[PDB]
Amino acid sequence: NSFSGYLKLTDNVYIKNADIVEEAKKVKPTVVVNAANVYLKHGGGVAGALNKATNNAMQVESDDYIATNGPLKVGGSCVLSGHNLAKHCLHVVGPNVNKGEDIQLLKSAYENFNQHEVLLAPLLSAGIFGADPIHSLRVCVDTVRTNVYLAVFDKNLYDKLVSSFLE
Ligand SMILES: CNC(=O)c1cc2c(N[C@H](c3ccc4c(c3)S(=O)(=O)CCC4)C(C)C)ncnc2[nH]1
Repeated sequence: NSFSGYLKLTDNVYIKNADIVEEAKKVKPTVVVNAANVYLKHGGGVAGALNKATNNAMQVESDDYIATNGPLKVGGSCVLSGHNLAKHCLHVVGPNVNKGEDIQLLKSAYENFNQHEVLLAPLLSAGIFGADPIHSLRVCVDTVRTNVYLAVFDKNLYDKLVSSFLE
């Protein structure tokens, strides 16, 4: 968990302008969070990038999990192997507001992080999931009580988030 170059926002929330895939390779954290969907189909975005970095081993493991346990619920999670990226991957489903899912489930989604002492994570429900990224950061700060290192792969969004938080 040798995270470097993060800006500490609160006692337990740190943030960096970085690609989560590159952070996972450098740090090899105990837990990396995936921004998953309920069927664990890692077809693009953050989930697609993490799967590609495991040379599709994450997708094969995920399909086997789904066959045995069924889909996740929005706001839920499951712990699977981290493969070459981390000891474990915590697949968390945040709401996709562009598909009509309830923004209130973003609190339930971040609550899953509290079962792990230290995590490397993306900003849940941001990008094409349609949530307001400044609201996502506020929910993270208000809900996560363990140590979370957020990697946001966009300098423009990183600067807006830091400015909004320090207001
Ligand atoms: C090669 N790496 C990547 O493509 C990559 C993208 C990437 C990344 N993207 C951010 C992001 C955060 C949350 C979600 C999305 C996107 S999504 O559009 O995939 C839908 C799921 C939720 C945006 C906002 C900057 N944050 C952190 N490391 C990264 N790595």
